[PDB]
Amino acid sequence: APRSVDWREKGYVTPVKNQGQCGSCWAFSATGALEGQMFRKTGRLISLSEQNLVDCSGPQGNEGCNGGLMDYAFQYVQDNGGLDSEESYPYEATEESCKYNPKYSVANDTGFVDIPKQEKALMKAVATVGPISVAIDAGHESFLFYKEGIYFEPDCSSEDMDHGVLVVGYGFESTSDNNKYWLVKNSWGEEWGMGGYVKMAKDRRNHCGIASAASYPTV
Ligand SMILES: *C(=N)c1nc(N2CCOCC2)nc(N(Cc2cn3ccccc3n2)C2CCCC2)n1
Repeated sequence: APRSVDWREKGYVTPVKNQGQCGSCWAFSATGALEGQMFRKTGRLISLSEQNLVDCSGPQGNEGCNGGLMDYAFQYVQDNGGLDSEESYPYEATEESCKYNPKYSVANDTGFVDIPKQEKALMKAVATVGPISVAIDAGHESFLFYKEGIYFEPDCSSEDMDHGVLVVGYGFESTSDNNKYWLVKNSWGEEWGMGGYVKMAKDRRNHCGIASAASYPTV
Protein backbone atom coordinates (compact mmCIF):
# COMPACT_ATOMS: atom_id res chain seq x y z
CA ALA A 1 0.00 0.00 0.00
CA PRO A 2 1.51 3.49 -0.68
CA ARG A 3 2.80 5.44 2.39
CA SER A 4 0.06 7.92 2.02
CA VAL A 5 -3.20 8.30 0.13
CA ASP A 6 -5.61 11.24 -0.20
CA TRP A 7 -8.56 10.53 -2.45
CA ARG A 8 -9.51 14.23 -2.33
CA GLU A 9 -6.58 14.82 -4.65
CA LYS A 10 -8.01 12.44 -7.22
CA GLY A 11 -11.51 13.99 -7.37
CA TYR A 12 -13.35 11.39 -5.34
CA VAL A 13 -14.66 13.61 -2.51
CA THR A 14 -17.42 16.24 -2.34
CA PRO A 15 -17.15 19.27 0.00
CA VAL A 16 -17.88 18.82 3.66
CA LYS A 17 -21.53 18.72 4.60
CA ASN A 18 -23.38 19.44 7.86
CA GLN A 19 -25.87 16.95 9.31
CA GLY A 20 -27.29 19.52 11.72
CA GLN A 21 -29.24 18.34 14.78
CA CYS A 22 -30.27 15.03 13.27
CA GLY A 23 -28.70 11.61 13.94
CA SER A 24 -27.98 11.10 10.20
CA CYS A 25 -24.18 10.69 10.27
CA TRP A 26 -24.65 7.19 8.80
CA ALA A 27 -26.37 8.74 5.76
CA PHE A 28 -23.47 11.17 5.21
CA SER A 29 -20.94 8.40 5.62
CA ALA A 30 -22.83 6.24 3.08
CA THR A 31 -23.27 9.04 0.53
CA GLY A 32 -19.56 9.84 0.82
CA ALA A 33 -18.56 6.22 0.10
CA LEU A 34 -20.98 5.94 -2.83
CA GLU A 35 -19.89 9.36 -4.19
CA GLY A 36 -16.38 7.95 -4.36
CA GLN A 37 -17.35 4.63 -5.99
CA MET A 38 -19.61 6.40 -8.55
CA PHE A 39 -16.71 8.71 -9.35
CA ARG A 40 -14.36 5.72 -9.94
CA LYS A 41 -17.04 4.17 -12.19
CA THR A 42 -18.11 7.21 -14.29
CA GLY A 43 -15.57 9.99 -13.79
CA ARG A 44 -18.40 12.29 -12.51
CA LEU A 45 -18.50 13.53 -8.94
CA ILE A 46 -22.16 14.14 -8.01
CA SER A 47 -23.28 14.98 -4.48
CA LEU A 48 -25.90 12.44 -3.30
CA SER A 49 -28.99 12.87 -1.20
CA GLU A 50 -28.75 12.05 2.48
CA GLN A 51 -32.35 13.14 2.80
CA ASN A 52 -33.40 10.34 0.45
CA LEU A 53 -31.65 7.88 2.75
CA VAL A 54 -33.14 9.42 5.94
CA ASP A 55 -36.69 9.44 4.53
CA CYS A 56 -36.77 6.12 2.70
CA SER A 57 -34.49 3.44 4.20
CA GLY A 58 -36.61 2.39 7.20
CA PRO A 59 -37.27 -1.07 5.70
CA GLN A 60 -33.56 -1.79 5.70
CA GLY A 61 -33.21 -0.93 9.39
CA ASN A 62 -32.42 2.78 9.43
CA GLU A 63 -34.13 5.12 11.87
CA GLY A 64 -33.89 8.58 10.30
CA CYS A 65 -32.60 11.10 12.80
CA ASN A 66 -32.45 8.32 15.41
CA GLY A 67 -29.47 6.67 13.71
CA GLY A 68 -28.87 3.95 11.17
CA LEU A 69 -25.99 2.08 9.53
CA MET A 70 -24.04 2.62 6.34
CA ASP A 71 -24.54 -1.04 5.25
CA TYR A 72 -28.33 -0.57 5.65
CA ALA A 73 -28.09 2.49 3.40
CA PHE A 74 -26.12 0.55 0.78
CA GLN A 75 -28.79 -2.20 0.92
CA TYR A 76 -31.52 0.42 0.41
CA VAL A 77 -29.85 1.76 -2.69
CA GLN A 78 -29.66 -1.81 -4.14
CA ASP A 79 -33.25 -2.65 -3.17
CA ASN A 80 -34.55 0.71 -4.46
CA GLY A 81 -32.66 0.64 -7.75
CA GLY A 82 -31.18 4.12 -7.24
CA LEU A 83 -30.51 7.18 -5.11
CA ASP A 84 -31.33 10.78 -5.97
CA SER A 85 -28.87 13.62 -6.23
CA GLU A 86 -28.49 16.13 -3.45
CA GLU A 87 -29.62 18.82 -5.87
CA SER A 88 -32.89 17.02 -6.63
CA TYR A 89 -33.59 15.99 -3.02
CA PRO A 90 -31.92 18.51 -0.67
CA TYR A 91 -31.13 18.00 2.96
CA GLU A 92 -33.75 19.04 5.57
CA ALA A 93 -32.26 17.56 8.82
CA THR A 94 -35.57 16.03 9.92
CA GLU A 95 -37.14 12.66 8.99
CA GLU A 96 -39.89 13.16 6.42
CA SER A 97 -42.03 11.01 4.09
CA CYS A 98 -40.18 9.34 1.25
CA LYS A 99 -39.95 11.48 -1.88
CA TYR A 100 -37.60 9.31 -4.02
CA ASN A 101 -38.04 9.92 -7.75
CA PRO A 102 -36.20 7.61 -10.16
CA LYS A 103 -35.98 10.36 -12.81
CA TYR A 104 -33.38 12.02 -10.60
CA SER A 105 -31.40 8.92 -9.63
CA VAL A 106 -27.70 9.34 -10.24
CA ALA A 107 -26.24 6.41 -8.29
CA ASN A 108 -26.80 2.73 -7.77
CA ASP A 109 -25.10 -0.13 -6.01
CA THR A 110 -24.90 -3.90 -6.12
CA GLY A 111 -24.29 -4.55 -2.39
CA PHE A 112 -21.39 -3.81 -0.13
CA VAL A 113 -18.18 -5.22 1.26
CA ASP A 114 -17.40 -5.40 5.03
CA ILE A 115 -13.67 -5.01 5.53
CA PRO A 116 -11.86 -7.34 7.99
CA LYS A 117 -11.61 -5.85 11.45
CA GLN A 118 -7.92 -4.86 11.29
CA GLU A 119 -6.11 -1.65 10.47
CA LYS A 120 -3.87 -3.26 7.85
CA ALA A 121 -6.97 -4.54 5.98
CA LEU A 122 -8.49 -1.03 6.25
CA MET A 123 -5.31 0.45 4.82
CA LYS A 124 -5.34 -1.98 1.85
CA ALA A 125 -9.01 -1.17 1.23
CA VAL A 126 -8.41 2.57 1.32
CA ALA A 127 -5.44 2.19 -1.06
CA THR A 128 -7.27 -0.02 -3.58
CA VAL A 129 -10.95 1.11 -3.41
CA GLY A 130 -11.39 4.75 -2.54
CA PRO A 131 -13.08 6.38 0.46
CA ILE A 132 -14.37 3.93 3.05
CA SER A 133 -17.30 4.24 5.45
CA VAL A 134 -16.30 3.67 9.09
CA ALA A 135 -17.79 3.84 12.57
CA ILE A 136 -15.85 5.45 15.42
CA ASP A 137 -16.12 6.15 19.11
CA ALA A 138 -16.66 9.95 18.91
CA GLY A 139 -18.29 10.12 22.38
CA HIS A 140 -15.63 12.31 24.10
CA GLU A 141 -15.51 16.01 24.47
CA SER A 142 -11.98 15.85 23.10
CA PHE A 143 -13.54 14.89 19.72
CA LEU A 144 -16.30 17.44 19.92
CA PHE A 145 -13.75 20.21 20.43
CA TYR A 146 -11.01 18.78 18.14
CA LYS A 147 -9.20 21.47 16.25
CA GLU A 148 -6.04 20.08 14.55
CA GLY A 149 -3.27 17.54 14.73
CA ILE A 150 -3.58 13.75 15.34
CA TYR A 151 -6.54 12.86 17.46
CA PHE A 152 -5.65 10.40 20.22
CA GLU A 153 -8.08 9.73 23.06
CA PRO A 154 -6.82 7.28 25.71
CA ASP A 155 -10.40 6.51 26.77
CA CYS A 156 -11.52 5.62 23.25
CA SER A 157 -13.21 2.27 22.69
CA SER A 158 -12.31 -0.11 19.82
CA GLU A 159 -15.63 -1.97 20.23
CA ASP A 160 -18.36 0.60 20.97
CA MET A 161 -18.77 3.12 18.17
CA ASP A 162 -21.35 5.86 18.09
CA HIS A 163 -20.65 7.94 14.96
CA GLY A 164 -20.31 7.21 11.21
CA VAL A 165 -17.66 9.02 9.13
CA LEU A 166 -15.59 8.54 5.96
CA VAL A 167 -11.91 7.60 5.62
CA VAL A 168 -10.59 9.44 2.57
CA GLY A 169 -6.91 8.56 3.00
CA TYR A 170 -4.06 8.04 5.45
CA GLY A 171 -0.57 9.39 5.93
CA PHE A 172 1.93 10.58 8.51
CA GLU A 173 2.97 13.83 10.16
CA SER A 174 6.54 14.64 9.40
CA THR A 175 7.23 16.62 12.58
CA SER A 176 7.67 12.98 16.24
CA ASP A 177 6.92 9.35 17.38
CA ASN A 178 3.46 7.34 16.71
CA ASN A 179 2.80 9.87 13.77
CA LYS A 180 0.48 8.02 11.42
CA TYR A 181 -3.16 8.98 10.88
CA TRP A 182 -6.35 8.20 8.99
CA LEU A 183 -7.69 11.22 7.09
CA VAL A 184 -11.39 11.35 8.09
CA LYS A 185 -14.17 13.44 6.62
CA ASN A 186 -16.81 14.35 9.20
CA SER A 187 -20.34 15.77 8.58
CA TRP A 188 -20.18 18.64 11.13
CA GLY A 189 -19.53 21.40 8.65
CA GLU A 190 -16.25 23.02 7.60
CA GLU A 191 -15.65 24.95 10.75
CA TRP A 192 -15.22 21.85 12.86
CA GLY A 193 -11.71 20.38 12.93
CA MET A 194 -9.37 20.86 10.05
CA GLY A 195 -11.81 22.20 7.40
CA GLY A 196 -14.26 19.54 8.53
CA TYR A 197 -11.67 16.76 8.68
CA VAL A 198 -9.92 14.97 11.53
CA LYS A 199 -6.57 13.26 11.42
CA MET A 200 -7.39 10.06 13.50
CA ALA A 201 -4.50 8.09 15.08
CA LYS A 202 -3.52 5.11 12.85
CA ASP A 203 -1.79 1.85 13.81
CA ARG A 204 -2.46 2.56 17.49
CA ARG A 205 -4.37 -0.49 18.40
CA ASN A 206 -7.46 0.22 16.25
CA HIS A 207 -7.97 3.54 17.94
CA CYS A 208 -11.64 4.49 18.45
CA GLY A 209 -12.73 1.38 16.58
CA ILE A 210 -12.07 2.84 13.13
CA ALA A 211 -11.44 -0.64 11.63
CA SER A 212 -14.23 -2.39 13.54
CA ALA A 213 -17.17 -1.60 11.19
CA ALA A 214 -15.67 -0.39 7.92
CA SER A 215 -17.42 -1.00 4.57
CA TYR A 216 -18.00 0.31 1.09
CA PRO A 217 -20.62 -0.18 -1.63
CA THR A 218 -20.01 -2.17 -4.83
CA VAL A 219 -21.15 -0.48 -7.99
C1 LIG B 1 -24.81 9.83 13.79
N1 LIG B 1 -25.20 11.08 13.76
C2 LIG B 1 -25.27 8.87 14.77
N2 LIG B 1 -26.23 9.29 15.64
C3 LIG B 1 -26.65 8.34 16.45
N3 LIG B 1 -27.57 8.69 17.42
C4 LIG B 1 -27.88 7.83 18.58
C5 LIG B 1 -29.43 7.83 18.68
O1 LIG B 1 -30.02 9.10 18.74
C6 LIG B 1 -29.51 10.11 17.89
C7 LIG B 1 -27.98 10.09 17.50
N4 LIG B 1 -26.20 7.08 16.51
C8 LIG B 1 -25.21 6.80 15.63
N5 LIG B 1 -24.74 5.55 15.64
C9 LIG B 1 -25.33 4.48 16.50
C10 LIG B 1 -26.56 3.81 15.87
C11 LIG B 1 -27.85 4.22 15.93
N6 LIG B 1 -28.65 3.28 15.20
C12 LIG B 1 -30.03 3.23 14.96
C13 LIG B 1 -30.48 2.19 14.18
C14 LIG B 1 -29.45 1.23 13.71
C15 LIG B 1 -28.13 1.31 14.01
C16 LIG B 1 -27.71 2.38 14.78
N7 LIG B 1 -26.47 2.66 15.13
C17 LIG B 1 -23.63 5.23 14.62
C18 LIG B 1 -24.20 5.08 13.19
C19 LIG B 1 -23.09 4.47 12.40
C20 LIG B 1 -22.11 3.85 13.48
C21 LIG B 1 -22.88 3.96 14.86
N8 LIG B 1 -24.75 7.67 14.75
